[PDB]
Amino acid sequence: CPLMVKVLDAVRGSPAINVAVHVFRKAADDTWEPFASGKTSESGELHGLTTEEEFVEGIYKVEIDTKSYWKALGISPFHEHAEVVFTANDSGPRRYTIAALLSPYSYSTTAVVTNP
Amino acid sequence: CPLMVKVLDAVRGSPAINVAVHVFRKAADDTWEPFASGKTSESGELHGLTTEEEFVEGIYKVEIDTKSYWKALGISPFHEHAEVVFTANDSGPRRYTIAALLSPYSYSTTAVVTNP
Amino acid sequence: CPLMVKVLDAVRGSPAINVAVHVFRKAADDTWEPFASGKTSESGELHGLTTEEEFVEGIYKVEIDTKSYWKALGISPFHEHAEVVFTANDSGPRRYTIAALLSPYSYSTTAVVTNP
Amino acid sequence: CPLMVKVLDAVRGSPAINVAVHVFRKAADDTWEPFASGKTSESGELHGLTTEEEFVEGIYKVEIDTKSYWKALGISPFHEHAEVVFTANDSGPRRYTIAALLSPYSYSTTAVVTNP
Ligand SMILES: C[C@@H](CON=C1c2ccccc2-c2ccccc21)C(=O)O
Ligand SMILES: C[C@@H](CON=C1c2ccccc2-c2ccccc21)C(=O)O
Repeated sequence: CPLMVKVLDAVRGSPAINVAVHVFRKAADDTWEPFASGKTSESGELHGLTTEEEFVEGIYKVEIDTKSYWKALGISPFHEHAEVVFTANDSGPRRYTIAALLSPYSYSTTAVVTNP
Repeated sequence: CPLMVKVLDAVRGSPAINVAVHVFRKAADDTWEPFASGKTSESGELHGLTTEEEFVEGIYKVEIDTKSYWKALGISPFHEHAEVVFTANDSGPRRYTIAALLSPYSYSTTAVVTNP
Repeated sequence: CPLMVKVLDAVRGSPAINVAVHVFRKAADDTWEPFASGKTSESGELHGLTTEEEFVEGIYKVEIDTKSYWKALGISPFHEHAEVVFTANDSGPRRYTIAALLSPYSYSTTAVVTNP
Repeated sequence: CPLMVKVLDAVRGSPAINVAVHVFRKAADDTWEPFASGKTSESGELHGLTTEEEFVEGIYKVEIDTKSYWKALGISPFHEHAEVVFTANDSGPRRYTIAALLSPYSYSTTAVVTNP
């Protein structure tokens, strides 16, 4: 599993559950092509987005649908999404964990990158 | 006046100076239209992006060009840029300050929405 | 002038107003001696804590009383307070701005060290 | 395991390994008594600090020795430590994960609290 997304709620001190996540990959014509998507689990994590084989070098965007998450909790947040844009595997395969920490008017995102 | 961007460097404990910032507005066909841009000052701030007249309700994206900032410092970064996407709302406070705190493998962004 | 504290609320996207802040200096017997204190202003800032003359090299602690802030808002918090401990250094820039970004179950703190 | 500490390096996008961690518990006379200590593993995590039985209600302080971590990497950071102070188990036993994200002039800390 070369790509994992983990989402935390800084208001409740909990995983952010059932958060929609969309991954895109930049095409040769510089447009964003759909790559993978899913929803975070009870642990706030989304596994199984891609495989080593599919996850080639490129520029990827992970869009985390934070607005819908907050609205379902009765909160009107500032951001539409949290977006994480990065070049992947440009020095060979790596394992990426994209973590996002959410508040209604602020988010943090951190990448933990390991060499298999 | 209605939109300010402030950028800080968490590695050096300093304003992030000479960071390119691009603002876009979402068009009717869901594309991103260039709206305003500039570079952060010696205080890490970018003022004068827009006017009350022009900054109407709609969806905006602020891209902060973090990769070029870290590359200039000789520090290997993760993200292509930091991306802040939000809906401007006339019902709320009149000033939007988008603050970004930068590290090579992590960034946070906070919206401070106030009435001058 | 040499020490400022700025506090922001990540839930409301606002300055954190009326937050108690206590500054201590480490004594020779390793105890914490009260040094200065105040409450954040309507801009979330606390100025005038100390003077260049008094702010000599040594170890300082800034405690930000976050629990009482969240309790006033009716929001259940995790931390008793946010605590920032550092050594003041004459070799470096002359102004220390301690910034704290607050959520109920998370806080960050950043030092911006500059020359006015 | 009711208490876990996890530490990440925001400069390298990696676990923070071999970081010293000291836990204290406030005594009846309002002094900080040593409670547990250890060092983070290769995964940046510290497990086994305490047991359900020992980890009674109280006010706890987790001190993470971040300065020594950065200095060993050749960096002179701002903070002496990252300190996390919280009341634990005051509504019955909980499981606490204390996470800290480190940069030379900034740190974040987040608590994830679960009901067993
Ligand atoms: C000018 C803005 C504040 O900008 N937001 C900041 C801000 C936001 C997130 C993390 C740190 C900071 C910070 C540090 C020093 C000075 C300002 C800020 C306001 O007061 O509304
Ligand atoms: C990528 C990380 C996964 O955990 N990352 C966390 C993580 C990352 C950024 C901010 C907070 C957290 C956090 C809080 C509680 C438990 C875990 C985390 C790893 O295992 O190395």
